[PDB]
Amino acid sequence: TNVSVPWGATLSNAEHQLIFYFLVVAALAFVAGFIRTYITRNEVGSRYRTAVSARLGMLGVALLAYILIIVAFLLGYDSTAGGWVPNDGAINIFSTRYIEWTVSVPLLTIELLAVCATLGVQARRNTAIAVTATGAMIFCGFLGAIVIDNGTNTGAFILWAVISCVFWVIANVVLIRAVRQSLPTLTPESHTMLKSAAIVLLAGWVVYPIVYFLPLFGASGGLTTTILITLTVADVIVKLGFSTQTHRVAKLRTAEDVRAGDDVHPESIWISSVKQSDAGLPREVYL
Amino acid sequence: NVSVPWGATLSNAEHQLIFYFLVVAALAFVAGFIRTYITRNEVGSRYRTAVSARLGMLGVALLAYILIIVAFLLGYDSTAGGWVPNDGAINIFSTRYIEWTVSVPLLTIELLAVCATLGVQARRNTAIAVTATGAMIFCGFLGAIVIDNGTNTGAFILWAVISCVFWVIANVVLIRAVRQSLPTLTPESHTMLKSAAIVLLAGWVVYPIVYFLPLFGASGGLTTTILITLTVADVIVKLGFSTQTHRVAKLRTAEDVRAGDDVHPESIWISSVKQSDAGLPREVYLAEGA
Amino acid sequence: TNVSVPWGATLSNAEHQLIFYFLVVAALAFVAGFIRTYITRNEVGSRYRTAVSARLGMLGVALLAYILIIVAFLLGYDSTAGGWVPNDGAINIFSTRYIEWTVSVPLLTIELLAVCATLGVQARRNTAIAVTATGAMIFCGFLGAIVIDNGTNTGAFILWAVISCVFWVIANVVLIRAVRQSLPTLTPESHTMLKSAAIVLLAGWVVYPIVYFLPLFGASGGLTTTILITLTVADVIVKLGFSTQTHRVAKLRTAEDVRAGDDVHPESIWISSVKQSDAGLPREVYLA
Amino acid sequence: NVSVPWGATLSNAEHQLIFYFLVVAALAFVAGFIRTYITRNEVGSRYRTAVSARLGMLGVALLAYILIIVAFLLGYDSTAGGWVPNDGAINIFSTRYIEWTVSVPLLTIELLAVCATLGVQARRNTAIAVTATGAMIFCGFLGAIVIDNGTNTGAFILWAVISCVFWVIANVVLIRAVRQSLPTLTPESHTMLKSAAIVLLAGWVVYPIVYFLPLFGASGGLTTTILITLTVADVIVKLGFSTQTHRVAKLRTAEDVRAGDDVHPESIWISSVKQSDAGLPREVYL
Amino acid sequence: LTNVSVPWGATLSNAEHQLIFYFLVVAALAFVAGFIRTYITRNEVGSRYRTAVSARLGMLGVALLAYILIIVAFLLGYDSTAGGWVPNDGAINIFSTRYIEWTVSVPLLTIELLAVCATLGVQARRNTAIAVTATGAMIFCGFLGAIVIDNGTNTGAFILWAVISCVFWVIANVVLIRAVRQSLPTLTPESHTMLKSAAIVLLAGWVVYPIVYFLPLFGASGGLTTTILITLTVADVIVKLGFSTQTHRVAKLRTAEDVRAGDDVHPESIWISSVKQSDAGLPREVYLA
Ligand SMILES: *C/C=C(C)/C=C/C=C(C)/C=C/C1=C(C)CCCC1(C)C
Ligand SMILES: *C/C=C(C)/C=C/C=C(C)/C=C/C1=C(C)CCCC1(C)C
Ligand SMILES: *C/C=C(C)/C=C/C=C(C)/C=C/C1=C(C)CCCC1(C)C
Ligand SMILES: *C/C=C(C)/C=C/C=C(C)/C=C/C1=C(C)CCCC1(C)C
Ligand SMILES: *C/C=C(C)/C=C/C=C(C)/C=C/C1=C(C)CCCC1(C)C
Ligand SMILES: CCCCCCCC/C=C/CCCCCCCC(=O)O
Repeated sequence: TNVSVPWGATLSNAEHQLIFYFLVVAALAFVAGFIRTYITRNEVGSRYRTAVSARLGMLGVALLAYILIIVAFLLGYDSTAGGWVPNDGAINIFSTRYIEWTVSVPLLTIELLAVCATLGVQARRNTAIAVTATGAMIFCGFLGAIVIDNGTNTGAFILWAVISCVFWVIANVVLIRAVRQSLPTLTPESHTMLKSAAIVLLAGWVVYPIVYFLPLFGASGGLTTTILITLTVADVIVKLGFSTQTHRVAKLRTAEDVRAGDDVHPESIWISSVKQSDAGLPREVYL
Repeated sequence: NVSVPWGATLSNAEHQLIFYFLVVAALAFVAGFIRTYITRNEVGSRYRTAVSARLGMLGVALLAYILIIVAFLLGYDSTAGGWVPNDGAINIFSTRYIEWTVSVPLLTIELLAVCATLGVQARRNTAIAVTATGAMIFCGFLGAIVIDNGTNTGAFILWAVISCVFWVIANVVLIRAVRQSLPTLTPESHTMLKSAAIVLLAGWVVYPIVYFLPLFGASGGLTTTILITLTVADVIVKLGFSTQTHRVAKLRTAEDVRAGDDVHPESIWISSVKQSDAGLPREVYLAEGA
Repeated sequence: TNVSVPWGATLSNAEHQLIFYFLVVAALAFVAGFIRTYITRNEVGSRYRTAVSARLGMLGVALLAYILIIVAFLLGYDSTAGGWVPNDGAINIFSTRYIEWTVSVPLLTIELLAVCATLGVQARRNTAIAVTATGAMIFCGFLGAIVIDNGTNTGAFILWAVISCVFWVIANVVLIRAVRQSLPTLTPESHTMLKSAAIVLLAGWVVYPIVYFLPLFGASGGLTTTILITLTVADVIVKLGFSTQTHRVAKLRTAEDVRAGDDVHPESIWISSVKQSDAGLPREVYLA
Repeated sequence: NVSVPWGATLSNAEHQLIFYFLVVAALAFVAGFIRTYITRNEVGSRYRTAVSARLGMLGVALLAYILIIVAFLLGYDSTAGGWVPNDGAINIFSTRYIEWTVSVPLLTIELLAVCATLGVQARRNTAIAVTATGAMIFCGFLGAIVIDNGTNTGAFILWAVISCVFWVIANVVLIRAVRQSLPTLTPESHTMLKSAAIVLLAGWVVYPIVYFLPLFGASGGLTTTILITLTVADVIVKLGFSTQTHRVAKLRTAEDVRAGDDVHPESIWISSVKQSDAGLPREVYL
Repeated sequence: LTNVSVPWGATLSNAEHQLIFYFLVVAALAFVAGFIRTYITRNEVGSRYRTAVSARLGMLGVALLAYILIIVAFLLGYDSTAGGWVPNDGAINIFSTRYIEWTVSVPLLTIELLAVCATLGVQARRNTAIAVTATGAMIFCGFLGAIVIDNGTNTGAFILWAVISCVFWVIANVVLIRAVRQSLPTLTPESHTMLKSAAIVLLAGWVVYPIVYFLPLFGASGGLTTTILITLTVADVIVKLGFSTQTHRVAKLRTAEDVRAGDDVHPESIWISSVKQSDAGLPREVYLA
């Protein structure tokens, strides 16, 4: 064995206060995000609405997931005057985060594929692979770090992390391919944003496998604090960073369709205070 | 005697797996509910019953699963690498029946809504399908839970059979109503409705099979299997089926627009392929007003 | 006889499981109903919107009320070797249901009067009487069965049940009159629906006074279970049954107004997959 | 010297009555909130402040009453002697002040919104009415609750008077603003605004009266009366008044449509009598 | 030395405990009323100035929820005794939770002001990024000083990080003031006035917080602790609701102007204090291939 489970380390008051701070700040950030996303939903044509429903879906999940993580944290440690001593439920703080990823991540794939130019079967096939891939990716990490021998077995810990990375690559490929195919068919302005969005998501993803392995280099209140806070900052930045990008895309693509006279939008579309499309109504129709 | 699944002690691995799938399910339903709500106006007023049913069922499922999760947390007491069932452990199974009682009937309504059945033939079908599926569940509940704390092997098997009676009645009514619609629909609609019907009616089989596993003994592993399988079943069927009936309603809505039977204020898309164009109703005067 | 309070009877596990089942199934049924009602709100012209706001209002109340009933139930009984033994809070299970009716019923009256053709003072007067009548009707039953001598006094129990029935009749009259007056001025199709809706509500109402008196024929876990479950089935059927009807009415009346060119509706109106009206916009207007 | 009402032990009959009215109130507000939300677009953009205020106040009232109910359930312990007050029994009365503090000012705004007040005269009135009613409540809170656990008969009466000062200031500001509007309104609008104003300003009297009952002694019966009366008062005033200001906004909206001052995308009705017809704005080119 | 007297160490009278709760809950309810008003009046503003609305609703939602936590922390923070209300371990959380609130609520306040400002392209996106991270850091610093470091007893860190905080504070004030002073020229007289007003309410009020931060240095007392808690609550409510109402009035004026200038169209008439600003208009109907 080399695995020092992070829910074994006792926390100082400073650490316990910092973790809670970032946890709740995260939850509230997601509430603010969810609200913003909901209110700005009709800034996007019916064609790119899957991007919106996915974004709102994932923010809703993240929000609720983080409430559980917060609850688990509050019931996971006991104050002893010698610090905060982990109880049996301390593992749930890490357990709950996997639950989050299991649902939140697949929605992130769907959101990216939605702003991609994939059509018909090529689109539905990609989604199916990306979803099941990312789903499996998380579920594997869960088996290694949590489920199997209370996450103490160094064999399984490393084994399933690798099995996970297999699925990870499958995902990266499917997404990168689907993006690389779209960029040509898009305008210069759209091209740039989709590339940006794809990077923010696929780039950030790297942080997680790195943090997964830190428990191998030992155990400590400081390490455990780092693991918890990093993943929180990671979750917030990726989810809100990426989401904002795919939105800006959907709007650009919507505005383009309006300008190209492919469709009409009942309100004017703006980006950084620069008008993109004008408000228009459909023709009145006789039966 | 019947080996009740809420008698079996769970390992930490098992307790962790059950919770994982339970909460993942609940959150999947949150995501589904939100998606369904946001995409509600992609469907004509004619097929709105399909939407209200889908949102209704996802809302119920969501809340039901919160109860199941709570029951699970209060159903077992930790014992140094093991979780020992308490008196409330039965409620984990009890609560799932409560879910089905409401969630399933809504699934029937949702399918019949996208079907072409018209007038009283339609309203009669719904009435039978609903009461049938309602009774189907309530029966299984009496057998597995209510009667002699679900230990009586007689009642357990008896009411499971009475249940299966109602089950068939439902399958018939639905299959008939679908087989009648498919002819009068287009090729593209025809395919989807058939698909949706299969996902629902096919998946249904899993449940009676899982109901009887308690007869082949009791074990942490079995109990875990029963709980997880039903969760995966619930999620796949409800979200799998729901997505299908939606794609139908949109196709049927787009068709009505193209056929010039109605108008829709936004363009309708499926897999990024345009189906209908946005149109407004003609501006009209009044024969008499203020 | 003599009054055997139903919150005195000990429940078997089978009974305790059945009550909870129906209670929660009810609550969820109301969630589904509330959602459906909300989504289908704009299927009705501004003229008949009072019908919708009332229906959604009552479903919202019912939903929340039943959450309280469920809470009361969970805190009302303690598990023992002898089954589920009533504690002091067991009375609240019955107490809470009265609270529900007090609000949910008056909304049911308003909902029916909304789809009625009553105009001006005749309309506002009817509502005022029906509401206060049904309100008093419930509050009376509450005094008899719960408030007065912890609902053990057989005198008050029967007395106030009668005072209640007085208000009950006043309501039935006001509603029946208001309906019978509308039916003439309505179309054949509307006429039929309003009659149907009125029956479902006014007919079902009978179940409640009947169940009120069962505590006189003794007390048992079986009886208590019957009282609780019957009232739940009653609540669900009446509220959802009736509600669906008044909706079908409002839509028909809305579609008619559109066809008669009296008003316009921005979407096509359907009933059992049969189109009733077509989508229309108002004429664009130039301002002085 | 003052017989605090949270000192009195309650019978079962009393405890059951209080809870009944408390929850019935909360549910009445749920029904009201829902109605208000659904009927929000029956009013022109001009009188929307009336709607946002009404929905705001119903939302507050609803939540406030949930707290009052919770406080009630945690305020008394069942014994051989009935329901005996614990330390938290005061919170039942405490929580109601919290409600008024927010719910009342919104009631002022709602009335001023359907008034014809324009520019500074409007913004000034609101500012005074809000701070006036806010202070009015906060004063009563100091007297009855905060100062010496509301036992000091001096402060109890003192701050009740300071309160009444603010009370009058409010009545004046509102009455003035209404009396100025009634001339510029139609006969039908004139009547409604007067009605609404009475329901609010009239009902207000009940509260100061109930505030002083604790001086004529303490008793389960009195405490029950105080609690139930305030509940009936809250419900009647809030949704009685609210229904009126709504009927006003619709009339004023319909009038603007008929006068060709504005357009409304749906037909407006009152007691089944059509007021305005549905109309769209003219299409605009650029 | 340890001259910092933690406010969560002071025992509270019944009068004080009652006052704190009163203002806490009144605040929460004020935010509920605000959130509702904001949501209902969302479509009084053109798509161009929607970021102003989403930010305001976002911040009111956060404030609302944050205050629920503060209230819960308060109820679990003190135990009633013969000697009044005695602080327990969790009493610090009452102050801890308020920092959490500010961390999110404040940055949204910056975004809301920048949204009604005329900043365009990168100059706009850059300003927001600085203002957000600046205000974020500003709060997080105060948190380290008053709470995290040596349970907020270390007078060194307390004063040190308060200064580091004030650095970020100024950076924010500058970015916002600059962005406002640049907009005022390109705006009308009526808009100019409102934006200036809104900016004052926010930037002016901000001063109260650093002042209250340092009161723990003058000693400790139930009365002081009560003052700290109540003041911050009144501050939060006034700033958030005061400022928010103003930025709204701006967005509407700017929306109405665009309509009158024939730059855009709005489907309903826009009013301010019962004075019409724009008339309802529809976009031209369009036929497609
Ligand atoms: C918003 C939440 C996000 C983006 C979470 C992402 C998580 C991962 C990309 C996790 C990947 C992992 C591996 C590829 C190996 C080790 C185990 C995981 C699950 C951490
Ligand atoms: C989303 C939830 C669904 C589709 C649940 C379905 C449940 C059934 C089809 C249950 C059927 C049963 C029988 C026919 C026999 C044994 C008892 C039941 C209730 C499991
Ligand atoms: C949805 C809930 C409904 C329709 C409840 C109805 C309740 C009644 C009609 C009750 C009537 C009663 C009497 C006329 C006499 C006995 C006491 C009552 C309250 C049960
Ligand atoms: C919906 C709630 C309402 C209208 C509450 C109104 C409360 C008052 C008008 C209270 C006034 C008081 C005085 C003028 C003197 C005594 C103390 C008060 C606060 C009861
Ligand atoms: C609605 C909430 C608001 C506006 C909160 C504002 C808080 C501040 C401006 C805090 C500033 C501080 C300093 C500049 C120094 C001391 C520490 C702080 C965080 C109180
Ligand atoms: C809208 C804010 C809700 C806050 C969450 C509180 C959850 C439930 C608690 C209710 C409070 C109990 C009754 C009042 C006690 C106040 C004690 C005091 O006087 O300080």
